Amino acid sequence: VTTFVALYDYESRTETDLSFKKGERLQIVNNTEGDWWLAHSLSTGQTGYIPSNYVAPSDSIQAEEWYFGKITRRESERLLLNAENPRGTFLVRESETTKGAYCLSVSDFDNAKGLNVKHYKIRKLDSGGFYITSRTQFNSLQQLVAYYSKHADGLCHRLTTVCPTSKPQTQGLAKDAWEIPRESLRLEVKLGQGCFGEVWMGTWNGTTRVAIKTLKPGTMSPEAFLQEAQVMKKLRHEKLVQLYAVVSEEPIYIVTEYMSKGSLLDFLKGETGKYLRLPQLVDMAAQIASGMAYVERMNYVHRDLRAANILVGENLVCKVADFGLARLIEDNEYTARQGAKFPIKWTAPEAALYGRFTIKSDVWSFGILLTELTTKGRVPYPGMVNREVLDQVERGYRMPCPPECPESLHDLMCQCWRKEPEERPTFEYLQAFLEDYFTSTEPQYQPGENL
Ligand SMILES: C=CC(=O)N(C1CC1)[C@@H](C(=O)NC1CCCC1)c1cc(F)cc(F)c1
Repeated sequence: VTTFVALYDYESRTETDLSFKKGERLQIVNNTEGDWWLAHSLSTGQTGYIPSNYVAPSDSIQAEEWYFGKITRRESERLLLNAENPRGTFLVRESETTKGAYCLSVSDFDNAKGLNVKHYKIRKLDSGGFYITSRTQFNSLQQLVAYYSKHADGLCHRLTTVCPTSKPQTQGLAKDAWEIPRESLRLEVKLGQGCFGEVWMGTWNGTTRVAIKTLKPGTMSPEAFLQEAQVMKKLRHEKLVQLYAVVSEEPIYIVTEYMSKGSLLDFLKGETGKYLRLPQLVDMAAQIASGMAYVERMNYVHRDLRAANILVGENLVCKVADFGLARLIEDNEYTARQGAKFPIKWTAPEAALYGRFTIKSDVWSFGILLTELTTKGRVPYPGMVNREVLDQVERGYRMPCPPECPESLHDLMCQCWRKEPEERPTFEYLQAFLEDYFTSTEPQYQPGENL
């Protein structure tokens, strides 16, 4: 057995789990898998279950504050470019492209490019040591990071601030927490009204901040929902709002990861919103596409993808919410894809006409969402009304490229609107197309040739 070190405070919720503060020494049995592990605190003496993502071995590279694991290139830039981060804010991560190399990412400022991240490959020596340039080597990553925190010696900037992060969200409210009773949940601020319920900020067991969706009675069966949520429960992805739990007594409450800065449509309208440029819009659309790509890999269907059901967080993280919920609603109008409650303008016509909701109808929607993203939230088909959008779409019509949308993107929307589902692109493609939309020249990594 290995002592692990805590990387974040975790305020004990239930009986059976453990409170600990960042730094505590915890004892666990090596070969454990799963999301919740059994720990004995050699610090506190207390014992319980802990979320496995909140610890790392003692004295291993992972243990360090600045070590961000196998986070992605595109997402490290998200965290580093936070505008409160001084120059020299850094992190260390695993390289996505060179088998076992690590990579040091560092914020800098440049007259041409503004504030930008510079990525340095760190290769491991025959000695187990580490080097950014052959000229300057160490026996460990920690020595390396120490040294460049004192002089840039080649680096764009001396390392100053460990990259600031947030506590990850655990995977579940605690071990064995799926269905919970109303009284564990406290509704504090109500956040908005839907067509079939409300959305709330709240707290579970007086500790964890949660979102709480409350369903209007008669909307779905609590039976149908629960059997559905055995599926949703399994969809874990960093761009899907995580489904924590549920109260299966009418009225259904659905407990979800709190998203701090609200719906995407809201956020696009209104300030912090009126001034985003395309490369951040396109980075948002790529985040949604990575969420939907996982949905795609899991043979699932969202059924109401659009900006109103994307939530936004810190640093413009975007996440897909309320997936596969819309199927279970019983409102004989809505289910007919009729009425004031049905997003006809985002609905692929085969869904509108034949209930044929599939991952490809979700690709249609995604194309509409791209117009929402390039208009800062303007309604789609602006001159039309809903009652008329079906005929017009079945008769061949499509949206002209919004003013101020690069035609390369608009032609992507047009693949999303191709008449025959099976010739619309996949989400894998939509994801790769957008994480690579802007092509610079060679400086992928800084050449450590000699610095
Ligand atoms: C009528 C417009 C609307 O807001 N919808 C309707 C589907 C269009 C909301 C909705 O009512 N949400 C309420 C239930 C819990 C919180 C508030 C909705 C969005 C989805 F992504 C999936 C759903 F199943 C439902």
